[PDB]
Amino acid sequence: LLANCADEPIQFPGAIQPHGLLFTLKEPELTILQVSANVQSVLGKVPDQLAGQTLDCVLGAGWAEVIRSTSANDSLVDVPRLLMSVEGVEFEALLHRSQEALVLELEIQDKAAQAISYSERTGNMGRMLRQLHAAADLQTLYEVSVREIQRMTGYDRVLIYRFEEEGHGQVIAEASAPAMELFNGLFFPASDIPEQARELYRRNWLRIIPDANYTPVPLVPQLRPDTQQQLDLSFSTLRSVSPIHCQYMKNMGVLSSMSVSLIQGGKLWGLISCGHRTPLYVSHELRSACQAIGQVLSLQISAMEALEVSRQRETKIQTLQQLHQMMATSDTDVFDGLAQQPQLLMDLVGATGVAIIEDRQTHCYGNCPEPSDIRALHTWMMAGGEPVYASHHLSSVYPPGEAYQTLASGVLAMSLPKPVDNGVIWFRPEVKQSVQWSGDPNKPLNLDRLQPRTSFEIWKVEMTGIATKWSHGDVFAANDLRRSALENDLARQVSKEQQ
Amino acid sequence: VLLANCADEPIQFPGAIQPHGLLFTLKEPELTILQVSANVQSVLGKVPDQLAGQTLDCVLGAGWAEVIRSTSANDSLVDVPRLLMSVEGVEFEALLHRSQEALVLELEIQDKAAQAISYSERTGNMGRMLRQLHAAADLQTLYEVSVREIQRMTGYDRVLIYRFEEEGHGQVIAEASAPAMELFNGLFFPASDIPEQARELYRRNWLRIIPDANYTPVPLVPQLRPDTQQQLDLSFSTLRSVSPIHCQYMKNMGVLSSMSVSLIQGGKLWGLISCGHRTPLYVSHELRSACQAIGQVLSLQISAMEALEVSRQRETKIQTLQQLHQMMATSDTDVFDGLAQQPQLLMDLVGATGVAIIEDRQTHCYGNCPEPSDIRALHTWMMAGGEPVYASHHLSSVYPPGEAYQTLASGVLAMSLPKPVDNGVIWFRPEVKQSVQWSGDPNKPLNLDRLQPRTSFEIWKVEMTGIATKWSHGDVFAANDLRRSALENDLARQVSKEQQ
Ligand SMILES: *C/C=C1/C(=C/c2[nH]c(/C=C3[NH+]=C(/C=C4\NC(=O)C(C=C)=C4C)C(C)=C\3CCC(=O)O)c(CCC(=O)O)c2C)NC(=O)[C@H]1C
Ligand SMILES: *C/C=C1/C(=C/c2[nH]c(/C=C3[NH+]=C(/C=C4\NC(=O)C(C=C)=C4C)C(C)=C\3CCC(=O)O)c(CCC(=O)O)c2C)NC(=O)[C@H]1C
Repeated sequence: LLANCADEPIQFPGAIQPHGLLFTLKEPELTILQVSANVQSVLGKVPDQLAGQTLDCVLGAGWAEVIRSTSANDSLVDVPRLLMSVEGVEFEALLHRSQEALVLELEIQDKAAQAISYSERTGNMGRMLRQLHAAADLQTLYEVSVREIQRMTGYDRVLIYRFEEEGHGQVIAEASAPAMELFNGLFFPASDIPEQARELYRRNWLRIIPDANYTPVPLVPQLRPDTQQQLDLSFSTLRSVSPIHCQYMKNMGVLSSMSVSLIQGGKLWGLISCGHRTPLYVSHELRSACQAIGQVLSLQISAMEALEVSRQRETKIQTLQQLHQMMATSDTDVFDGLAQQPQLLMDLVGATGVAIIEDRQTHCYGNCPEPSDIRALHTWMMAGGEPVYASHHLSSVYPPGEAYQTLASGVLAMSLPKPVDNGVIWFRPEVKQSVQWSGDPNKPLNLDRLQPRTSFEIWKVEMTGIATKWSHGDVFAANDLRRSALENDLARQVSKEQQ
Repeated sequence: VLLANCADEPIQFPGAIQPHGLLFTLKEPELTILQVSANVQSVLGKVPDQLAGQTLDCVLGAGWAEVIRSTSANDSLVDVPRLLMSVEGVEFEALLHRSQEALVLELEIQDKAAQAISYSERTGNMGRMLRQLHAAADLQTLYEVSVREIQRMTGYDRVLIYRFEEEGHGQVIAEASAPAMELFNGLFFPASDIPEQARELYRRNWLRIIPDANYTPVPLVPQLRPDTQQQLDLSFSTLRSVSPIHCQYMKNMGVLSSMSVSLIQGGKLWGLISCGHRTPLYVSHELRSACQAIGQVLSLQISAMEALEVSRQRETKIQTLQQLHQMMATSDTDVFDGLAQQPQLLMDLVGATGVAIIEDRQTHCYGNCPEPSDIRALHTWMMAGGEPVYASHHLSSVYPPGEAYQTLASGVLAMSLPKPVDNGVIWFRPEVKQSVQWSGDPNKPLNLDRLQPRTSFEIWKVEMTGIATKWSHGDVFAANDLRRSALENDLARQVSKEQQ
């Protein structure tokens, strides 16, 4: 029943939001296949008679000719601005193709939207990129990015919601209006954004919901007279959203949303979420500018993540070189010579326990668990086959790890690729962390049709059995130590065979 | 030595500024004038000699001096907004920085043509430009759209993407030229065009503009600051006189205006977005900053797609690497012998036409292989460096005895296991005859007379021999992965042999 949250066909809602008009048409002659029901009020045209008719009937001859010229022999990926005044109401036109048919969306521009101009709100664009490149911290990047986005959009709340591996996400940047609830640092259940929503947003990197009280406007005819199926509004900005999400936004107290998908290597790294207490529409030009800001944000995040990884590598290079020098001139087994100086090995990874296993002898330094427990863990670790392994919560993946979770809640293990059972394990003790959640972690939904949770208060969750995160430099140091041990061990076996 | 004189001039201390602006180096607290450019005798009509030890209120007015004082007070001078002033009826754009405990303020003179140009329309397609940059799937597309946008905003006839090489010389990879204008696409340029001093300066200052090449430098009076009795360091000053040799070089090219943005990748001068105009024309500082931001985005996207290409090569070589690893694991012989069991797969792993496998006084050659003695001499030379892997596209350049077999093996990709036993795998690529294009005389960078830039700018063919096809990033990745697999398998075999 929880999994029902990821079963709705969001790609085929059969309706569009009332803030615009939709026209799915045949490509060559621009004959109308289906039209949204909103044309009974806007432009005053009956949607039933608008079947198998050219765009000239409703949109006028000149605008239809312009659309025909634009869509002819074009990939529809570099279409310029298209603003039309159709019976005195202004529309911004976007073109794409769903299934061998031309889908055209007319976003209705109100007087407030017309007053807003793309020049002044994007005048500080170059200064914003200069600040982005000049920022030396990720927090500075987030702060200036959400500040600029709030400046152009004008929304009360702007969030940077980064997703985790399991699905749930965390807010890391917050820019809120006065007397407005703060979600900085709060974790949210994965049910807020289902797998279907994430999959859709991996392709469409821009979504806007001006109002949460809107009544969806159905598409007539519902079935296309081409394949007798439902129109795929996957890349359509004029797509009705699930009513559960509207109720969720109402429960949060916001009535307008605007999200830009952040993509890093084809994965939904995070979302630039936005929130307004009152309905308000954002022009498509500003939305595209925010999308470009999001792509630049992802690029700079990747750049500084690589910078941090290289900084950790540089600060661990000296320790790695010292350990390599000790290993090369020990004349004993590689891990024995490594264990000759235990404190240096400890500070190489910053762990409080060292366990070195070499063919039925295990040596423990510092805060070390029971040797039998470490042996059982080690024989479990070789089953995966990975040369190195890092785990910040051993009890989560290793059920018998709860007994010694107070002593060893973080395990960083690395072993040489030889039949002899050998390896090096670093243990980090548990740190008691009160993770902050927005609402009930154990009650994501008010089971009644699914209903979003009404309560949005901060809950403390004392998450036990989790140690300090292993940094990228930590696993880099483990891998470099493994490589040095490989080289030195090969040298020793070759020399021993020679002599 | 005399050629090295190209990298000895003190460009950071020219002692003069270009006439298209005004310079004011001042004391920080009271904004008292330390030195002022000599151009104030014509602009604003002030004697530069009497303007010593005087506040900015004397020349710049009370309100503008107060604004500058407020801006420079308790500020890092890295986020200063626009500063436009109308000083005795002529407009200036003000830039602030600090050289040595003193406030350096540059007033770029904005002409009527510059005033007519607005930052809105020329940057209206900014978001579309970034969308095109991110949507481009090829480096050539990136270069094309980048130079197209930069030419659109700047209006210059020629725009070049000049990427530097390791040795200093660079190559143009993007070209956007006006009709009836000479093309430099694909041409190589000698390293003497941009000396080491210029590269070092541009590594810090990522924006340079020279509106005119016939300008007479305007000296700074007093020449020596009455603080340390030294010369003012105009390293980060846009109003800095350039070397006359560079002006003569630009005149020889036929251009009278230049505009370059430094491209930085990991703290290194990857390349320059060079520009060229046949007539003098000034570009406002706002458009120059926008072009600088475009250059930084260009570098970021270049790095992104370079990583993408490296990962694509890794992916397309993963299957071959896995097959070779499977063959290595179940051979029961020596690692390189089992590797040599299938020579064609090893060849197509790196796309080389010669394979040489060395294992303890036996060398096995497959395909186009040199003389075994030559390969042995090369191999004993290779272990001297100590690098686990080595890639060379021109062996004769670094290995003098490699000219004998340059027709057969001009590219060497070698990888060896870290053991006392002399073992290794070498891949040989044959020489490909390439006619490198140079702009002018490669053997005569300068017309030795003071150094004089070369007058001739015609295309010269240079048949560069002894150079094989470049080893790709995927090539060295495959070599390193093969080395790692050989390391793991060899350790397993020695451990098993010791056990039994
Ligand atoms: C089990 C079903 C539920 C549900 C489904 C659902 N939700 C969306 C859309 C979104 N939900 C979002 C979540 C947040 N908005 C915020 O402001 C914050 C944090 C402060 C969170 C975690 C977001 C960002 C979206 C995207 C839309 C937007 O607001 O821009 C969908 C997708 C609907 C569609 O695209 O048509 C679905 C199916 N959400 C729940 O919470 C439960 C009740
Ligand atoms: C041995 C001395 C010489 C000399 C010195 C020199 N040159 C510069 C400045 C530049 N030279 C550049 C070269 C090019 N411009 C182009 O258009 C092309 C290709 C089509 C090339 C290779 C460039 C780009 C610069 C930077 C300035 C600019 O044009 O934007 C300096 C630096 C002077 C200063 O910064 O004050 C110096 C010392 N150049 C020679 O060719 C010889 C004669």
